[PDB]
Amino acid sequence: DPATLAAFSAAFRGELIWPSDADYDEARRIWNGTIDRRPALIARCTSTPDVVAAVSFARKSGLLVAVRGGGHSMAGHSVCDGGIVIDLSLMNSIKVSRRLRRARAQGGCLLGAFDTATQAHMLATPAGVVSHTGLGGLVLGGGFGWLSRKYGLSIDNLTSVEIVTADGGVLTASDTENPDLFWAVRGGGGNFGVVTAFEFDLHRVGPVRFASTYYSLDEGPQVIRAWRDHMATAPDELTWALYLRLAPPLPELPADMHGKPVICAMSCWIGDPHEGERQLESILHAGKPHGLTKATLPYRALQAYSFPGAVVPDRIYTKSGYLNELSDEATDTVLEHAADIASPFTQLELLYLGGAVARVPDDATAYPNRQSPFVTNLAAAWMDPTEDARHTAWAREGYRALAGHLSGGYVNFMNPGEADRTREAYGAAKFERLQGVKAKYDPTNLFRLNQNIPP
Ligand SMILES: Cc1cc2nc3c(=O)[nH]c(=O)nc-3n(C[C@H](O)[C@H](O)[C@H](O)COP(=O)(O)OP(=O)(O)OC[C@H]3O[C@@H](n4cnc5c(N)ncnc54)[C@H](O)[C@@H]3O)c2cc1C
Ligand SMILES: [Xe]
Ligand SMILES: [Xe]
Repeated sequence: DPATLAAFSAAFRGELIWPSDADYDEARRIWNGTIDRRPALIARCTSTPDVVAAVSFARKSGLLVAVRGGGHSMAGHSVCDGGIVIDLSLMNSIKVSRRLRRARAQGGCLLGAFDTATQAHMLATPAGVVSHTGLGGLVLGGGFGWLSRKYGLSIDNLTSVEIVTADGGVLTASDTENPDLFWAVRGGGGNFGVVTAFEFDLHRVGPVRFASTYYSLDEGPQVIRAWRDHMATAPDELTWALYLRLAPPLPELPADMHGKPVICAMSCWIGDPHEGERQLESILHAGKPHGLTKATLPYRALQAYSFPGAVVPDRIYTKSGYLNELSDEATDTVLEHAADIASPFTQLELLYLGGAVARVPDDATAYPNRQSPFVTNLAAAWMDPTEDARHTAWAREGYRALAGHLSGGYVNFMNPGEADRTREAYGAAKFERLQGVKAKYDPTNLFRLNQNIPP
């Protein structure tokens, strides 16, 4: 409708992307290549008022609203067929202060712009481990990475935000301003509106001692048992994750391990590197290590490596849950399952959290499952679309195969088929509180391309 559209055009100064344009096919592609959808309109916003006009417009037109930060939605939420995509990719600007250890990021930041900005002052705050992830979706659902055991979730360092709500108002939210929303936005998702600015606290982070190695799959049981019990008792400073995968063809690996299923191990000591050297060495021989790399890295460097691969995978499928305890039978399963991995980029990942995260009260934020120390992520990944059924199937026979030991799911790991699963991840009780807040700030469920919260 022209009256509605012309008003939008006048107030908006960000590039427009229409269904026809030469850049349409690229603008609508997201990282998750299995989602192939065609929106009515793509708005690459370049400022806060840009976003406001776009929020109202979609509402007055009855356009379904998709919000996209870095496009990594494993569930494919940041693109739609037949509606509007609010792309904040252009809002990528960042303010720092050495003298205030504070940063202000627009809602479309990629991690690597952010980490770059803070490490300019030898500063950092926890975020994910792969740098081109969008800051937006990551934080909205919670957000962890290397510093999380020491310093908590990204949301655990979040102070204020600027957010555009469905009714087109602009609000600041913090612990003292609309704390109901600030509570809800720390973990609920984009259900409540579009974050245009984020406020954090910053910590000083110098060179960190880091190690990755490749243990033979024969030694899988003892390493994980060692891994799980030791991490039960590991310093907050120690972070140690496991990636089970086909062995990369690296010259550091013996040819007889190339292309064979191995266990990788990535670890680091957030702290003095001298203490680190001692501590990592003590756990590196949980089994016989191969393709051993040790370095002292600026934290920026810790984020960049994730992850070495010569091909970027087009098609992905993920299945994730939490565990309170990993039994021996659980250990045998995953180990049992691994041998079946048949594509070079799919990983069954095993992360151990707790630390600063578990010392935070379960109801203190919208992030549920703090008390669950374990995360497992079954990440099918491949290229050839026709092969979809073979890999896609594997991860389920896995969550499904391993689906008891589990209690929940991380919202930022839901795949495109898990929209109904929104209730077990958050748990019941929390969700009732969330629905009250959504009903106050988004009574109409305008924002439904997320792990959706009905009003
Ligand atoms: C390869 C990979 C690695 C990852 N590693 C980690 C990790 O180490 N730690 C971790 O915690 N998570 C991790 N994640 C999860 C990550 O949070 C999700 O991929 C998430 O979808 C990425 O956010 P995004 O804004 O880039 O994606 P989007 O799809 O654009 O965002 C996902 C959801 O958030 C909404 N949203 C996004 N930005 C905004 C905004 N500014 N305002 C309002 N709503 C918004 C979207 O509409 C959608 O509802 C990883 C994901 C991938 C794919
Ligand atoms: Xe700031
Ligand atoms: Xe992944």
